[PDB]
Amino acid sequence: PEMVRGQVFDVGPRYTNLSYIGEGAYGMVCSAYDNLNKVRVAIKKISPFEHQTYCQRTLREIKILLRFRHENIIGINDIIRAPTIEQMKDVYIVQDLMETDLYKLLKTQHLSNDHICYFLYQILRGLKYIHSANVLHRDLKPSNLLLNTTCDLKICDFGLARVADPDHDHTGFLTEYVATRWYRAPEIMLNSKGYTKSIDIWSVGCILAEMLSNRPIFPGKHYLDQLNHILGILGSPSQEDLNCIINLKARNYLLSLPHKNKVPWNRLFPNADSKALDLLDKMLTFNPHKRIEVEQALAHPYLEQYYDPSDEPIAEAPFKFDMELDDLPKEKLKELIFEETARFQ
Ligand SMILES: COCCN1C(=O)c2cc(-c3nc(Nc4ccnn4C)ncc3C)[nH]c2C[C@H]1C
Repeated sequence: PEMVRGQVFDVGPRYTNLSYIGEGAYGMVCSAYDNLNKVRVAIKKISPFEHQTYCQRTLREIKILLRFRHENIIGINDIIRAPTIEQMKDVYIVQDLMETDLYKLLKTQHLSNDHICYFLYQILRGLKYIHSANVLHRDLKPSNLLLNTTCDLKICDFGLARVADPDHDHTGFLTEYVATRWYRAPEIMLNSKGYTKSIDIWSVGCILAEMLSNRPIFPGKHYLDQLNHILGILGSPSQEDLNCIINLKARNYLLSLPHKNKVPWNRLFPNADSKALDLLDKMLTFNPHKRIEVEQALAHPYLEQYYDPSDEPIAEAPFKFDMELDDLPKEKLKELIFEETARFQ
């Protein structure tokens, strides 16, 4: 029963020589050797059974990754668990090991324009597939963009992923959110639950900007501070953009603010490619309806080098409706997780 950093991993014997990777609220990631395929891999221990929300996240994640099959998206090789619902205390996801993530990379390395262009392509390529399955990742960030030595990119961490529900997007002003702050679309703060594809595009824009200068573009310190950062660069939203925000609290807040001028991208990123900045402008659009879509982003002159519609696959079977796990209790969600994982026993 090998243990890592005070956490015990019941994964043997197939997996040996464990090494720590990352720690999550209700999970932990480590590396290990797989004696049945003769290479080291990534193993994620998930202990979501004490909380209901975690059980929900876990079920959605497993279900999505199981269906998904794409070069730029992390898959599941195996799942380790107790043979009975009773003895199941943890769930272990086995996945391909990647050398590093973009977050770790941006901390220490300057990226060449060639690297930025290629990374962005693979992110959009993966995202095209995700969105084609009517799925929103909802938490894209450098830390869940994994890379290897040959600069291949894989998307991971589908904990907050959900089936898109555009019709049920509307919400009040300042409604709480779970996704990482720095990468939250401005609409989250004003009128959106983040149930539309456009929010993933905002995140990719923030990542592109971060790739450009190695610093987050909108590092807010709290819910509202995030909005101010965005507005401090994007400038005051126009009359047309305000007309799409009908809830009064949000609109009256924006109208209460002093006029702020747009900060020109070329001023923020003086070394950047001008086509890259043109695309960055389209991804980072205040109005979600005017925001560039993933397939449009791929066809952008900045990515002309890798653009190929034929080699940008889409999902064979899209997800129909979001699972009704909101009302489900821990115990029953323990049962569905058990069943979804039966195939690997
Ligand atoms: C605890 O759950 C929280 C969510 N979460 C994961 O799901 C997850 C999966 C990996 C992973 N990481 C590597 N490699 C990697 C990255 C950095 N360093 N090295 C070695 N390879 C393969 C995988 C699948 N990393 C994480 C950390 C966070 C984002």
